Amino acid sequence: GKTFFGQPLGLSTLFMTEMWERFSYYGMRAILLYYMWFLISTGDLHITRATAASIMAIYASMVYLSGTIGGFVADRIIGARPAVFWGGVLIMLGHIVLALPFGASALFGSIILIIIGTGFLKPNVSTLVGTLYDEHDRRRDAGFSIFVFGINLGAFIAPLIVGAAQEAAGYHVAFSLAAIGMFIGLLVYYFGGKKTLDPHYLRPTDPLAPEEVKPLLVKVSLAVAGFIAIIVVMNLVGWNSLPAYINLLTIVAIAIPVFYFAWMISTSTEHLRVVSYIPLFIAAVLFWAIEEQGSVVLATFAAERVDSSWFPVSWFQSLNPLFIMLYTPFFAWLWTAWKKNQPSSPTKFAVGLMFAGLSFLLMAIPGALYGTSGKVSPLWLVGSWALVILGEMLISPMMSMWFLSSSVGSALNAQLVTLYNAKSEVAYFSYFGLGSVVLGIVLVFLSKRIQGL
Ligand SMILES: CCCCCCC/C=C/CCCCCC(=O)OC[C@@H](O)CO
Ligand SMILES: CCCCCCC/C=C\CCCCCC(=O)OC[C@@H](O)CO
Ligand SMILES: CCCCCCC/C=C\CCCCCC(=O)OC[C@@H](O)CO
Ligand SMILES: CCCCCCC/C=C\CCCCCC(=O)OC[C@@H](O)CO
Ligand SMILES: CCCCCCC/C=C\CCCCCC(=O)OC[C@@H](O)CO
Ligand SMILES: CCCCCCC/C=C\CCCCCC(=O)OC[C@@H](O)CO
Ligand SMILES: CCCCCCC/C=C\CCCCCC(=O)OC[C@@H](O)CO
Ligand SMILES: CCCCCCC/C=C\CCCCCC(=O)OC[C@@H](O)CO
Ligand SMILES: CCCCCCC/C=C\CCCCCC(=O)OC[C@@H](O)CO
Ligand SMILES: CCCCCCC/C=C\CCCCCC(=O)OC[C@@H](O)CO
Ligand SMILES: CCCCCCC/C=C\CCCCCC(=O)OC[C@@H](O)CO
Ligand SMILES: CCCCCCC/C=C\CCCCCC(=O)OC[C@@H](O)CO
Ligand SMILES: CCCCCCC/C=C\CCCCCC(=O)OC[C@@H](O)CO
Ligand SMILES: CCCCCCC/C=C\CCCCCC(=O)OC[C@@H](O)CO
Ligand SMILES: CCCCCCC/C=C\CCCCCC(=O)OC[C@@H](O)CO
Ligand SMILES: CCCCCCC/C=C\CCCCCC(=O)OC[C@@H](O)CO
Ligand SMILES: CCCCCCC/C=C\CCCCCC(=O)OC[C@@H](O)CO
Ligand SMILES: CCCCCCC/C=C\CCCCCC(=O)OC[C@@H](O)CO
Ligand SMILES: CCCCCCC/C=C\CCCCCC(=O)OC[C@@H](O)CO
Repeated sequence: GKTFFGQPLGLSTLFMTEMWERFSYYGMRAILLYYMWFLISTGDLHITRATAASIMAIYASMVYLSGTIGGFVADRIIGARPAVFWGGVLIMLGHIVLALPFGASALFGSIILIIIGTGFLKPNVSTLVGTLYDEHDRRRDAGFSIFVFGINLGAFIAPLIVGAAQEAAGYHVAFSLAAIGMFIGLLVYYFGGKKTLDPHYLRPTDPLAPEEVKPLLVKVSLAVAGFIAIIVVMNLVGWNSLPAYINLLTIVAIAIPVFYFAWMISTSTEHLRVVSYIPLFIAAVLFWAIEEQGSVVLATFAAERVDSSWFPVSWFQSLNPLFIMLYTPFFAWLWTAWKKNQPSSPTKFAVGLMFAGLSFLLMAIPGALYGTSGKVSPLWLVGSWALVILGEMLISPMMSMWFLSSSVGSALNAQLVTLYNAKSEVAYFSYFGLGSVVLGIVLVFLSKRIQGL
């Protein structure tokens, strides 16, 4: 019967809903760093380029950290379907803010809107995907992979369309197209959802019991009061610069897993098996750090060290989702072909880290051989994104912990990307790439012990 690639027809609605949100997100991130460079060059934004690179990282870290709670707010308060809609509305307004004839004053407002909007929409669209499949249904893994292709499809075409629009009609026009991209998703999601989506998800599936509202309000109130108390203390002692606030969000993002892990210990049944997660989680952190630097460090390398005089330099951001779109058909073949091998999930996380380390190690070669004073070939970045996406495919298959590793890895980037420049290029690439490889080699021994557990 009628399907969307063998799947329920509701997938096409959610497939396009997320493609257009990812089009709006990754089209914005493809030019946002260059937009901050431009505001710096005109004197409107009084920060260094190292700070702007750190802003891009802590931006992504907060976006994925905000996704760790959107599932809770939907499942318990507002509902999954209203969360996606109003989440996209906030995402749309965030891109409209950057389209207004403002400058650096509109950066923080746009960032807050997209952080909150993505937190509402991003996890709940995937939740609504699994609601098309009953728990017995076996097309789940096939349906989510189709869903991933739509994530990367919009992520691939966004820098091409938005980047070219920036170099032709300017930034404000380019950011408006990102808002239009989200608006297109809202139209298809609203009217398309009303036809094929279960109305049971217009409301929370686990609404708060009467006795649960007060302790939750206390819990939220104490967290906001403490976070505000820290900001007050910082301004009293003089720690009030923008890098100081970035350091605060970095500590907060990293303190969440280490506190959620330190007291997860207290039952020897899985007391050691809880520990087995740690090497897999920390490996996921360092990989997402390497992977998310493509929009920061590799975006900086493309703009300064590559002869890209015949196309917009923001198009290099399409290499990350392009290789995924190419690897997916091969990788679908691979996992069902080598059924007898069955690579253990721990072992995969090193190969993903080794590949990520290889991608940076490769990028240390052009500067060591030709120097950093000139321009190199664009195929260095093509070969670099070819290796890191290779590792992403291996690590590709609660999502909040998944959101958390990306947030911690991106929070780690908020500190490291400030070390990158033309004079530190070779050492930065070589040492962070070498250290990531040797930390993939230590996994072999640690995987064996996790295999035993
Ligand atoms: C999506 C971005 C990927 C771009 C990959 C480009 C692969 C290019 C390979 C050849 C090296 C650059 C050649 C420069 C070039 O031919 O310029 C033409 C001439 O006008 C001199 O600038
Ligand atoms: C005006 C600025 C507001 C910006 C809002 C950004 C809020 C981002 C994150 C808040 C939620 C942090 C709590 C995350 C958490 O503990 O969940 C992790 C847990 O689910 C692991 O599975
Ligand atoms: C209008 C205010 C901004 C939009 C409201 C949503 C702000 C995000 C979070 C508010 C706190 C909700 C509680 C989150 C929470 O308890 O997460 C628990 C965690 O275990 C999730 O699994
Ligand atoms: C700047 C935009 C302001 C908001 C304009 C749109 C508000 C107009 C009507 C409210 C529609 C709320 C729909 C919420 C919802 O859950 O939609 C889910 C979708 O699947 C349709 O059921
Ligand atoms: C419980 C709260 C968890 C912490 C979440 C707070 C995250 C809020 C905002 C993060 C925005 C990152 C910094 C944005 C920024 O620096 O841009 C403004 C700057 O351009 C103005 O000069
Ligand atoms: C459909 C509702 C949400 C979609 C966004 C709607 C608004 C999008 C575009 C309207 C025009 C954008 C403004 C373009 C602009 O002002 O920049 C050009 C000019 O300022 C620089 O020379
Ligand atoms: C300055 C540019 C305009 C700024 C405001 C743009 C807001 C325009 C339209 C609101 C979009 C609402 C979401 C789109 C949608 O599908 O809504 C359908 C629903 O509201 C119909 O009941
Ligand atoms: C940072 C500002 C956040 C503003 C919104 C955060 C709200 C967080 C916790 C309070 C949630 C109370 C919702 C009560 C509710 O809707 O359920 C009531 C009913 O189901 C109980 O019988
Ligand atoms: C629940 C216990 C609360 C005790 C305080 C918790 C937070 C402790 C320190 C937060 C420091 C914020 C980031 C450090 C900082 O501001 O560095 C400033 C430096 O970069 C120059 O301004
Ligand atoms: C008893 C709890 C376990 C033991 C405490 C573990 C430490 C807990 C939180 C610290 C978070 C890591 C520090 C954040 C970080 O590495 O960046 C520091 C930097 O941003 C300051 O400028
Ligand atoms: C198969 C893809 C992986 C290829 C990467 C393997 C190459 C490993 C390391 C190459 C970087 C060497 C760094 C050379 C170096 O730093 O020398 C110092 C001086 O020459 C440059 O400042
Ligand atoms: C899983 C498959 C991985 C296969 C990767 C094989 C790549 C082997 C070597 C690549 C090292 C980088 C190439 C260095 C190089 O050719 O520099 C010279 C270049 O300028 C030629 O003009
Ligand atoms: C199988 C992968 C191909 C081989 C990868 C190993 C490449 C190792 C180093 C990168 C090329 C070395 C660049 C020359 C160099 O670093 O020395 C320069 C320095 O001596 C000048 O003072
Ligand atoms: C699985 C893929 C592994 C990637 C293998 C590593 C290859 C990476 C870069 C090769 C650099 C070749 C650059 C030489 C070239 O063709 O362009 C010449 C240059 O002078 C034009 O600008
Ligand atoms: C069947 C899949 C095998 C893929 C693994 C091989 C990786 C793909 C390309 C590696 C290219 C090696 C670098 C080529 C090179 O050294 O530059 C050649 C250049 O000097 C010719 O002008
Ligand atoms: C199990 C949780 C995993 C935690 C992974 C994060 C590792 C903990 C702390 C990393 C701190 C990185 C500090 C970077 C640094 O100090 O150098 C950069 C600095 O100069 C920026 O101004
Ligand atoms: C020699 C250390 C054990 C080798 C383990 C295998 C690691 C994978 C590839 C070798 C990477 C060599 C990196 C060379 C390097 O880091 O040079 C640093 C350079 O800045 C100082 O000249
Ligand atoms: C075990 C968890 C590891 C997670 C954190 C790994 C990195 C931690 C700290 C790195 C900051 C120290 C910077 C060392 C350094 O000199 O690198 C900069 C150099 O490459 C350019 O000058
Ligand atoms: C400068 C030398 C560069 C090349 C060295 C890289 C390869 C050398 C050693 C890698 C494997 C070390 C032994 C790992 C091992 O088999 O331990 C047992 C482990 O498999 C148990 O799970």
